[PDB]
Amino acid sequence: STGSATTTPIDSLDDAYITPVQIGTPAQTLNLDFDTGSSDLWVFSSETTASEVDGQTIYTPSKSTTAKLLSGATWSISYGDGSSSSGDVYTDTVSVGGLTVTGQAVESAKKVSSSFTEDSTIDGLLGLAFSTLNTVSPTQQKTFFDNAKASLDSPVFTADLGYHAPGTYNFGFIDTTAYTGSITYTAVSTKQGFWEWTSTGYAVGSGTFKSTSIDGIADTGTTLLYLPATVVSAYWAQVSGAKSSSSVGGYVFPCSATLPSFTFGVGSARIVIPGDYIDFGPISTGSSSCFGGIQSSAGIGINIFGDVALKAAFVVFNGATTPTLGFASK
Ligand code: NA
Repeated sequence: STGSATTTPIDSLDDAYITPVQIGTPAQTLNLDFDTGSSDLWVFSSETTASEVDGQTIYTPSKSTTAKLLSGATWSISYGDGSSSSGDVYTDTVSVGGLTVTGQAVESAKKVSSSFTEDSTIDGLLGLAFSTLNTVSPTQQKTFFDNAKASLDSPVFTADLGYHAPGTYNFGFIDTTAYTGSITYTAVSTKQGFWEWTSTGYAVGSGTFKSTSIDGIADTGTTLLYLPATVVSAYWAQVSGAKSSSSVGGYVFPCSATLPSFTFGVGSARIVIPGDYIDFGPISTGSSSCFGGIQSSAGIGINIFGDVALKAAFVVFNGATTPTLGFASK
């Protein structure tokens, strides 16, 4: 089997991407944030505290003929941005892009933090990191990918995120029309439960490439590119008037600037992030200070290749017995 679903930016900045997911019988379609940095599929639901729901579409298990309470199971998760959610668990039928899993754990939120309530466009998350990170207790649950894997034509999924445009998540196949050149594969460590890999270095604009190992994770659920402070300083030093602002919470730059590209290494291959991708616009409405898309990972404890980096590439998440990541230009 295969599946193929379009993923759409939630706003004009590509802050996140939503993908429609069918849950239950008859189908209830919810728009989920597919997150390669976490391992829970959780949804706004009929159980979510009413004051914490503001425009989201909810899953109502009582209206699904295939829903069953997973008795005694609970979940609770905290993300890198300080947001959180928790609740109880149902099993149900879940389909993505025509690929169906029966018996998927659907984590029903009883509580969500303010950042979720305030984002009316995201109805929940679909985690695509390794199932070792799943938070369901006392019986840990599998991701949608892990449950689909054995049925797929190839044990893979691909992320093809758009810049200010829709893109695609495919399950079970490589679309050889979706990228240019060849795919460069690189080793993955699953020790922390992430799609963790080592970049071979970077370049700023037309500058020389610096060969240096950068360990980090491929995380579709993180907006920005978080890299070591040395690398980030070297980037922003090429933008007149850029500075790190403790008041704003990272590097800002004059909205009048033209940003340089940023290149990262994948083995001997190179992925180029155009400068435009690194512009996250005014820090507050009407400001002439703009927020940068490359930020320091210092204090986060891991480097994160978030959407800014991933949307410059066609990315293969190879879930074979020895997992690997692939990157191609597009
Ligand atoms: Na922000």
